[PDB]
Amino acid sequence: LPEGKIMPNTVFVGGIDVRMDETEIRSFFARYGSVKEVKIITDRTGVSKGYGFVSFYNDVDVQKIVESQINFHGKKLKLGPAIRKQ
RNA sequence: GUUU
Ligand SMILES: [Zn+2]
Repeated sequence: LPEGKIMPNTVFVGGIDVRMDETEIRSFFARYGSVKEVKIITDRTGVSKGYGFVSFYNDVDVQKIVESQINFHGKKLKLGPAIRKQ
């Protein structure tokens, strides 16, 4: 516990600041593959929750990607395997 | 700080 399924070829990205949009994240992660979707999680009024997910069409090594130290806006993004809690 |  907690029960969760690890989502293949998807990376959790947290520490997403308000000036970082989906397109900027896609442009960075394109170094790893053909990005299928970047989704920043927002509440129903479009307030970002400050985290999102990047998924790929190609198989990627999520463990290697999450070692990356990515710093756009002065803080390291917080990366992890993507889990859907069940 | 893990998507419904
Ligand atoms: Zn930027």
